[PDB]
Amino acid sequence: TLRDEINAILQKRIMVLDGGMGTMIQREKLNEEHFRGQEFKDHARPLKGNNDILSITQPDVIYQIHKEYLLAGADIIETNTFSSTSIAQADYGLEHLAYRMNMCSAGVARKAAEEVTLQTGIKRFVAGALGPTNKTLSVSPSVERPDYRNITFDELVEAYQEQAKGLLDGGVDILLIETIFDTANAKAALFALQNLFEEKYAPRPIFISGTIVDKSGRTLSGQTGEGFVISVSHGEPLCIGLNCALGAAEMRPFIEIIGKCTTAYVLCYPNAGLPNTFGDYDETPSMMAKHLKDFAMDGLVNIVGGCCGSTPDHIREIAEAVKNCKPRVPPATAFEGHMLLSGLEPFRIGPYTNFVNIGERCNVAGSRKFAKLIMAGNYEEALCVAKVQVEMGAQVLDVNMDDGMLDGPSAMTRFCNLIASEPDIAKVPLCIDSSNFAVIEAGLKCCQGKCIVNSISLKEGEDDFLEKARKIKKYGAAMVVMAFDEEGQATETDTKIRVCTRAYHLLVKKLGFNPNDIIFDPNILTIGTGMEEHNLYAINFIHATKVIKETLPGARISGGLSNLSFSFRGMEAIREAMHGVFLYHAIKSGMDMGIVNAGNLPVYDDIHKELLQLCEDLIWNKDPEATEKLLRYAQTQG
Ligand SMILES: CN1c2c(O)nc(N)nc2NC[C@@H]1CNc1ccc(C(=O)N[C@@H](CCC(=O)O)C(=O)O)cc1
Repeated sequence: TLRDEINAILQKRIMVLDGGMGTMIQREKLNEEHFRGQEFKDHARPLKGNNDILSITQPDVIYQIHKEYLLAGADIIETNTFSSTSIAQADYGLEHLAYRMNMCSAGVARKAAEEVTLQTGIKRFVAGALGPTNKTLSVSPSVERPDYRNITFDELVEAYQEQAKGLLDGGVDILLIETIFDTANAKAALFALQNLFEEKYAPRPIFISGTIVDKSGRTLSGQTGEGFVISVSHGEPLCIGLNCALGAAEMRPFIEIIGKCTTAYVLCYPNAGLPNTFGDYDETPSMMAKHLKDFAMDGLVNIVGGCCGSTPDHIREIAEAVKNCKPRVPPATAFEGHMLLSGLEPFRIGPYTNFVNIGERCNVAGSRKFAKLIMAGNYEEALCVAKVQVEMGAQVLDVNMDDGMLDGPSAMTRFCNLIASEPDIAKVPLCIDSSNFAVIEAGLKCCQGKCIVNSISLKEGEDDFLEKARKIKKYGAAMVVMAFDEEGQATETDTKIRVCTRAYHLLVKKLGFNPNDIIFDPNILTIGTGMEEHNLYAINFIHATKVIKETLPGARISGGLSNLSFSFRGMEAIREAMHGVFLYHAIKSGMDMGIVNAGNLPVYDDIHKELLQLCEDLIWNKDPEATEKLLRYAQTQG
């Protein structure tokens, strides 16, 4: 296929990509009549500056620019479709034509590519460019309305799907999500591409390239390079990298950092230096070629090119410079065994990582303060609960909005949108927890990074679980699988192990799920309720954690720690004591993380020795009278 053909070329030599199409169009200096052409002569809105309309109004100019770039030495030419969505064309009144413009841009690029391929013998490729659009999902249009968004995930999915329909019907060889200002927009474009590839169309290679705005190393939406790579690698792009907004000397460290984090190829086409006082990126082609050759000799990049300021002279110099350079070899074992989560910053859970705290207090059903703030509509002050959780040591935040008084999806969308507006909250990943899958989808469609979906299970059959898991994989997030099946909630050790194994072998063998993205919850259940059947639950969880960790490769283990101490509510210190003891024994068992009260977990050594012994007796059922003894000990604290 096309992906194999491109991958074969990328292994032997470095590939050169198009260049500054807008810069070439600027030297043409077309006027309003030239932009309109004959067909749009009486169009009610101005079309000057709309470079995408030239594909139907001035095909000759676009074709000549493509031929110039290809004869310069470029191997891949982007289509003139940077603003060819219905949303981007809404400024020009050309919403209905987004399919037509994409089709004609693909055709006019393909004719030039075929002509140059015939004339030179070197096969050329056409990359369908999908622009970032002026609308942002992860950033509010106004400072005073942080939770407000003027565009939704579904609208952008529809627009990008129409654009990609136009591009694929025109016959592009590569799809290129470029100049990503918002990682959520890139995820929406990937979602649309997955819809198209799973409905009718054979897959095409996908090139993803972000944009580091400043020397701070973060995109426009605030995500770092590693976080961006983690977020957008669920679609498995053939190439990843950066473009524009920076010169090579300013882009080199970020390119190295990205190259060391992904097993995909690295594409880098930066601006031709900094703009001068006149506004022209004046870095000469020779200096650009030398900078890209320094990039290539170090093994930093695999695809080179130029963003704004790159004329075909720059492309000729770059192509002749990188002609003899040896390509980058991707690291095949990039963070093997780790679980790769992300918010604004990467969060990797490896085999030698400590216990990961997940903040339980952002739960409507299980936090009195959070529920009190949410039902009043005061999400602004309910964000302070997550702030305190992160300040207190929570590495992941668990979000739950399940209540009959609340509209689930709307509340979860608003809370995720408000979370994204706060930097220190947004750097840690989120845990999407809800019994309704609509709320889970609403949470996944508002997240910038890679989150965890909580509470998926075999409760409603194999087919429903499989469909939900397929949707989660398409969204590309991590997911927790409960030990819950058609017979009910798992309580015995053997039943927990059987349910977890059955869930695991479905996901990996049939759905092809990533084993490092699966988290198993053997259902920590309350003990010491006064009922003798409930006294073995902690032991069952610990043994199930043992067997699951030593029999299911790559699968993590988590659970709700506070569930174990429901019988002793109001007696907080004893609850923290059992939490410490159970955490000690479960981490010795293999519990990788858990939804826990982040700052209220004492270490096993500073627990009071008498209370330590009482909690050990209760949890391990060493004494049939343990629960009443612990209650009496609590009563002695009067
Ligand atoms: C049900 N349990 C759970 C689970 O067992 N397994 C998974 N995967 N996910 C989850 N998510 C929800 C839940 C864990 N979260 C919890 C569990 C318990 C509490 C809790 O004890 N809250 C206190 C009040 C909290 C307060 O106001 O301070 C209470 O009185 O009940 C608070 C949060």
